[PDB]
Amino acid sequence: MTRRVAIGTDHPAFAIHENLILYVKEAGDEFVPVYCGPKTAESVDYPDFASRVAEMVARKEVEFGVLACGSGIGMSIAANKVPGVRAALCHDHYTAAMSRIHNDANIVCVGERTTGVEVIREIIITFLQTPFSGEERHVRRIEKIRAIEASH
Amino acid sequence: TRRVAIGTDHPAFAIHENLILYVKEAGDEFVPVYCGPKTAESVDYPDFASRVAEMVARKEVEFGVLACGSGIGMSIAANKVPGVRAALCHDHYTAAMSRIHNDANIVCVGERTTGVEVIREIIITFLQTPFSGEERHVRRIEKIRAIEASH
Amino acid sequence: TRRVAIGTDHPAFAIHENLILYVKEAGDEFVPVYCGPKTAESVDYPDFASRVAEMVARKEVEFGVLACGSGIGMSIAANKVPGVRAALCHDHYTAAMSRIHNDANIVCVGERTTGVEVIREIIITFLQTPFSGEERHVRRIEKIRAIEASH
Amino acid sequence: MTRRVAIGTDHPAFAIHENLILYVKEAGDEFVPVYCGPKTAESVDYPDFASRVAEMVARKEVEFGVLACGSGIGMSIAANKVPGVRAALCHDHYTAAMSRIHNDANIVCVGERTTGVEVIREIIITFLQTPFSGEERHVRRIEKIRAIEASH
Ligand SMILES: O=C[C@H](O)[C@H](O)[C@H](O)COP(=O)(O)O
Ligand SMILES: O=C[C@H](O)[C@H](O)[C@H](O)COP(=O)(O)O
Ligand SMILES: O=C[C@H](O)[C@H](O)[C@H](O)COP(=O)(O)O
Ligand SMILES: O=C[C@H](O)[C@H](O)[C@H](O)COP(=O)(O)O
Repeated sequence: MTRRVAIGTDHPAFAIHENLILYVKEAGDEFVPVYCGPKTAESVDYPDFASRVAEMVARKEVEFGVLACGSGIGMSIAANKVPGVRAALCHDHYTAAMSRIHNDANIVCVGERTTGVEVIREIIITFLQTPFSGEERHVRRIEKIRAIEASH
Repeated sequence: TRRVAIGTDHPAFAIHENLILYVKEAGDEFVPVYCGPKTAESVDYPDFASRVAEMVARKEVEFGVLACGSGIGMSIAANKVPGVRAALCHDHYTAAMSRIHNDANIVCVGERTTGVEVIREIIITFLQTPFSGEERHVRRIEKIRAIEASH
Repeated sequence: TRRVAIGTDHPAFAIHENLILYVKEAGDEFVPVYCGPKTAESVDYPDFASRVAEMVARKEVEFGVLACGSGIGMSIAANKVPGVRAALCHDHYTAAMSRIHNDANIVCVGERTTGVEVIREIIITFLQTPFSGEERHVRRIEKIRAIEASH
Repeated sequence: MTRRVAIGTDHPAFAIHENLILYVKEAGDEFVPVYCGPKTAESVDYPDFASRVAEMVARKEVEFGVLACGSGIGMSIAANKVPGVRAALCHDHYTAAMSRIHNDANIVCVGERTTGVEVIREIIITFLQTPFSGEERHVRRIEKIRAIEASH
């Protein structure tokens, strides 16, 4: 009954990949990091790593994903291209919490060049720990997102 | 003419006139097309994200501006439309880089999270900042297209 | 009873009732003491920073909340009062750390920069989060006091 | 006719002290970084380094100061304790620009643990490049801060 969390980065965020692994563990003993990012700081293409994590989330191999690039923007765009994925670019505690409470987000995206590591830590912990509210209006809106996916 | 479709849900309705103004402030060539709600009544963000995103995807407008409480819902829903690159921005840097690196065509903002003067800065910066056209960025954007195609 | 003096200038007057509410939301023991403008007309932030800062310095209230356009003016002016440790916060993390590390007694926020729900989070976090009391932080806080004394 | 910019940090921000020096230079050839922070990653007390930079600014030895700690908060508080200093904790381009335009700030404070380095870069460049507006209401308000100092 533990919860798997796939982690991916591109090259700038490779610098903090050990941080990301640690922060997932810090969210609780029930969270198991699955690192899927690169092994060097050599230039790579973020969509490749977004895709790897997003597909795992979509196939339900893991419950959550954590993605980091320079700004988080690339990861959030690429990951959301996978049906079943709800990837939330978060920059603080509030966005991290609300992404779960309102959007039942399954992937958190952060920017290594934009957000300091202790805020990234807080984002990851908050994202993982905060439950989805389950409230009627949110469920309806999430279903509407799914409908958009279905239509394409 | 560079058309900019604008969508909100209910919390961001109170600033929909702001959004129209900020788009215009980016330059005379930027033409706001308001596609959001007509009243303050509660609505569902994906409906308005979808409207704007489809317009961008269809090439009916060049850009979209989406606002909800946090910006998160707008960014998720809009990105579900093939051809859309929706960037949730919270400052000048993210606004600029979404264009320079990601060639983003939709900017998403949170009315409950980001103060209006920063939202103003975000919108203006997003609209005014060109895509770099750099080899690596073009390659990565095409990879995003490939993800869409694979699904 | 833990009293919290509140001050704003004109851009933040629009949310002064929010600020009062957010203080109360932190807990029944938190009592807001509104010391800001009674109207929306232009005022000078240092006048209201001074009023609240002096109350904190005097030990008349435990805490202060100051809001201006960016929070910057409030943070500069309030810190000019000996005994005041005014922290410009823009998120939950800065709100918490201002208390844990700096034992801050005034929180400053920007109405034009930070969305109201984040301002809410900042105020609640600031008031609820205790000072760590750690040796190194105490020492550093004392060095701030010494800077005041040397002037 | 060049413009001297004193730079101080405590220990968490020492890792980016070379960054800070570079970012000041990037603001323009007219800006001269004057590094005054620690020489090592050894734990230090931020008020000591805030004071050194703030005193340089107050005595007019330099025009501007750049201060970095974990959150920027400690630097902001300590530097503002020196009369003649207007130290602005900035977290983005907007606060960086407005601290100059409105507050004629002479010290910019940033958090190494909160703000990513490319945003710190933008903050420093924006802070240094953006002039004070000189507008009547701002001058009056700045004078009122000076009055507060004088009264103590
Ligand atoms: O959104 C994309 C992310 O920010 C990437 O990390 C960034 O574009 C890479 O930039 P560069 O290192 O290739 O210049
Ligand atoms: O991402 C979604 C955006 O934050 C919505 O505006 C929010 O969920 C609306 O919340 P509520 O007004 O229905 O509570
Ligand atoms: O730091 C000062 C705060 O941001 C003030 O609210 C701001 O300067 C007021 O600007 P204006 O309304 O007088 O233009
Ligand atoms: O405001 C003060 C700044 O955030 C300091 O860098 C921080 O308190 C240092 O904390 P520690 O490394 O001593 O735990």
